[PDB]
Amino acid sequence: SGFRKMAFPSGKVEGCMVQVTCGTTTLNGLWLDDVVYCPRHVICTSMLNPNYEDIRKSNHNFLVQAGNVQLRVIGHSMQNCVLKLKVDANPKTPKYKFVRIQPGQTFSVLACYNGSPSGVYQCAMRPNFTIKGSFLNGSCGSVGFNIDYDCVSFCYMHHMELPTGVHAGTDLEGNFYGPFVDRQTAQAAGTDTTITVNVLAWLYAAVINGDWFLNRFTTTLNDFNLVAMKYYEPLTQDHVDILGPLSAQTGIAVLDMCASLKELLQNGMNGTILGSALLEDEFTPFDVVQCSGVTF
Amino acid sequence: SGFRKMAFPSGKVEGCMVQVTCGTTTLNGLWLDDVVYCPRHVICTSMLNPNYEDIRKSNHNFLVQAGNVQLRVIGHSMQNCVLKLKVDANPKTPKYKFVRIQPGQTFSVLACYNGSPSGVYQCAMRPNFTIKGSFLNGSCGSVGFNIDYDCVSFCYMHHMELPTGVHAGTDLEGNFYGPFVDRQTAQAAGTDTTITVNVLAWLYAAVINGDWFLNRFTTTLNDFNLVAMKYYEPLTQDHVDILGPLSAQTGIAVLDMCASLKELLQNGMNGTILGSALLEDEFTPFDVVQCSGVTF
Ligand SMILES: O=C1CN(CCOc2cc(Cl)cc(-c3cc(-c4c[nH]c(=O)[nH]c4=O)cn(-c4cccnc4)c3=O)c2)CCN1
Ligand SMILES: O=C1CN(CCOc2cc(Cl)cc(-c3cc(-c4c[nH]c(=O)[nH]c4=O)cn(-c4cccnc4)c3=O)c2)CCN1
Repeated sequence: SGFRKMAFPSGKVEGCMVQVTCGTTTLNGLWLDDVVYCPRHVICTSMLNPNYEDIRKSNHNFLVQAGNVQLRVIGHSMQNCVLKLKVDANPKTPKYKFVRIQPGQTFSVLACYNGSPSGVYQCAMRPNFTIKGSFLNGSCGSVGFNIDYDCVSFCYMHHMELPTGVHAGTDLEGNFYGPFVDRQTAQAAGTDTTITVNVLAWLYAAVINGDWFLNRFTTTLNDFNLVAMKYYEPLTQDHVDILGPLSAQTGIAVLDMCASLKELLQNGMNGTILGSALLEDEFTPFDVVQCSGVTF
Repeated sequence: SGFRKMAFPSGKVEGCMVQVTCGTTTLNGLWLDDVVYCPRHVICTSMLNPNYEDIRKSNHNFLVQAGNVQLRVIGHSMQNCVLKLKVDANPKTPKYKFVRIQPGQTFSVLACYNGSPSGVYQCAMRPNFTIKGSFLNGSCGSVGFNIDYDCVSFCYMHHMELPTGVHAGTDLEGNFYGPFVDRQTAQAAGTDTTITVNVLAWLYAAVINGDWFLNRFTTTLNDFNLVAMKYYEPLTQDHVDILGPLSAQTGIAVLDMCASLKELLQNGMNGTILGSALLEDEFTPFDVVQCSGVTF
């Protein structure tokens, strides 16, 4: 019983975190096999308008740090906005792949400073391709991940905080989420929306755990999106399908839960669900399927 | 920027989790040096009223499981409600101690099934000595911990879920938090209260991160506890003292923040703080001092 914002165990990722120094700038890097991944803005100084291709550095200009042992850069390259440092092969490398996630998907974040992990928490790729993270200076290079069976699927590396306090970064192959670029120019987070399918999944979690917000109506998929728009991401057929298992375990049809969400949006909560006074949207259907016990 | 429910990295604890089987019952155990700690109710069958001292088992009756390698019990004893299994010495043992925490203190929980970690989350020892955890069957033996410098301070082992859905367990030396006992008899969680000093710490976090709820009044410590009682744990001088650093970093005196909390309790929120629509009370002052960057 209960329901918590739950991160994957961070152990297989702690063994990969390292320090990357270049000049005066130090940030975090990720050590997988003999390659070290980190944000390319680690070669930067001033930054107002860097031409990153601008070839002026040597291998021996990058100091890598794996605890106390110092690593030796033997080759370097740049892939998109990520720097890849070949070094003379981490024994603690797990099974891992790099994946680029869709907005609305969740992951765990291992926040790190000077290559030393500090904490772990959950968050979602918002529909506007920012993440509401928790990051201070020197956190760049912290990564976000999911763990499936025994495989670490890396999906985020932190690069940047925006003026509204949310965060932007890239997949592990260096492609930013959103329209953001790694330079010190004005860039704002776009208008955000609420992740409907995830709110719905969370209502099913509330039901699985034994809880008032239900009602007797239904709605059409179209009529539901009409109301949602007024407050929320349109809900697709594929969303309905994805909510399938949760609907069968609970015997509440997807479109009945939508009618419930409709009412909750129209009348407010009048006073909490799973310990929350607002509609949470950072649990996926997969995340909810914690109520069942999946380990790794 | 940002503020999240943040767990310690769970890596130093994942290396300690094992399986403990006795008869038909399997649960989780903790492997430190050559000793394996687990809930003593693992020797039980029926349970309506066990006399645990009742000596009838052999060493070879306990099957320990460290991944795939099977461990051999060479000695056993019982300390309070925890069983200690001597086995033929975990290479992955960290620096660790056992501490028994005061109510209102927070810790991370590594939820585990069949000795395999499943997830990590934060929670607090409630004033009624329960924890609002997230636990399914087979979670018994999962532990809760804090990490200071490089030392894992274990403070909780899970034993039991109560009918209201909250959870009860022991320190790692087997002493239950609260008046609970490990047998299948009627036992209810007592009336709970809100952890005032932690609400206050969270308001300071809101201020550190740049946020409306402040006002110009003050209050006496006595006058504050008067109002709190009507809604909250009395706030002591020692609490005020503990809030010292946060008050100096922000330039808002403790008793000014209390006046703010007074107003917030009297008038509600009128519509969120740090992404929450209710007054959060599972961050300590220490936890808030994430806004500063402490790693381990
Ligand atoms: O309008 C706007 C205005 N912004 C201007 C600021 O531009 C950038 C661009 C880029 Cl590529 C990176 C950063 C950035 C660098 C560093 C950093 C620098 N040096 C070190 O040695 N260690 C470090 O960690 C840290 N953090 C940061 C701070 C707090 C939380 N999380 C990330 C950055 O955000 C900042 C752009 C967005 N849109
Ligand atoms: O009024 C009341 C009524 N209660 C009656 C129930 O009593 C107990 C007593 C004791 Cl000592 C332990 C449990 C208990 C055992 C097991 C368990 C059993 N066998 C296995 O093989 N694996 C397992 O995990 C699991 N969980 C449990 C379930 C869900 C979440 N987290 C913990 C228990 O809670 C239950 C007492 C409280 N107050």
